[PDB]
Amino acid sequence: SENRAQVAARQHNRKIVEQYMHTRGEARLKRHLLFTEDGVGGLWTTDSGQPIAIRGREKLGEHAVWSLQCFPDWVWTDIQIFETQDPNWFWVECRGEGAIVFPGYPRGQYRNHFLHSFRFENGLIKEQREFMNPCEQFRSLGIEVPEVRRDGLPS
Amino acid sequence: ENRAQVAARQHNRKIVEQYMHTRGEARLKRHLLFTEDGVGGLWTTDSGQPIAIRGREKLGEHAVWSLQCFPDWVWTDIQIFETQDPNWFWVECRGEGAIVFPGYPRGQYRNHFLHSFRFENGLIKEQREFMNPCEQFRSLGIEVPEVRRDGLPS
Ligand SMILES: O=C(c1ccccc1O)c1c(-c2ccc(O)cc2)sc2cc(O)ccc12
Ligand SMILES: O=C(c1ccccc1O)c1c(-c2ccc(O)cc2)sc2cc(O)ccc12
Repeated sequence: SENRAQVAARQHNRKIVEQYMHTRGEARLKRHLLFTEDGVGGLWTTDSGQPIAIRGREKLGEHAVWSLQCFPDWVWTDIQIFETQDPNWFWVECRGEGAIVFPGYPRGQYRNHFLHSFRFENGLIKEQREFMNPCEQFRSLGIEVPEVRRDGLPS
Repeated sequence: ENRAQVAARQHNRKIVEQYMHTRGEARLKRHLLFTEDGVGGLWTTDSGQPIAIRGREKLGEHAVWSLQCFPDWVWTDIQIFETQDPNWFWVECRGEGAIVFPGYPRGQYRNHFLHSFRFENGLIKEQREFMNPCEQFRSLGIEVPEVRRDGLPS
């Protein structure tokens, strides 16, 4: 029963995506338990143009400790979960917001729009990726954002 | 209800595929894939606000500009995602081409993109594209700031 197996996987995986997106506060310290042992998470949109990937359930648990310090009240909001034709692949559109307490920068407030990709293997997350506009993180840190000159562009 | 949803999803998928494969002079007619009041544009920009192109007529005018400033643009590595909403699709892809912006040196622009497509009565009501603007800055020779990482776990 291929269809029955796919339906069951999609239903379970959706529950894991929901749980991930609703994980807040001290529960963030256990969010890595939603991943496979070799699971990868992280931020795919950065100033360098390369992802910052956090590799392995153990490193993901270590990152959570840092995350609670530097984003102490972070929440995802406006959460819209998208199932796909692949029962093991979901997308989420949402916003996120919270204080940002990055080392060596003034404390700030960070808001952004996010897309998340979740790929599953055997009931847990194998790959999580988040995509945002880094310009908004720059603004939250007081970093000057470059501006494309629009004089010559239609408007 | 289910027959209607299946029919919508199958037709809408063909439109997404056509959009993503549209290149060259055919870009001048891509706006015909939209409703009269359809919206398209770039949701990730330096200002933090979208640059939305409102209405099928304005979309057709934007295509003319697009063919001048992105004269050979191609979408590659296209992955189309249907969803539980037969009228909502997402696409993960890359894009590449020359960038010829007014008052900047000619460059080569490459980026990773996500696209959202929402449909109404067989045509695109809302198209949005999401990318990392730092790569467009680099293509234009604009300096990209660097978040200092010394204090961050490595
Ligand atoms: O915000 C993050 C981040 C990274 C990965 C996962 C979640 C995040 O929020 C970040 C960096 C970072 C690197 C190492 C580390 O241990 C903690 C954070 S560097 C950097 C540069 C940018 O332009 C924009 C964001 C960032
Ligand atoms: O590239 C675009 C663009 C905008 C909308 C749809 C497709 C696009 O590719 C663009 C701008 C633009 C504005 C008016 C116009 O008529 C033509 C282009 S300004 C700007 C500033 C940024 O930081 C990054 C990108 C851009």
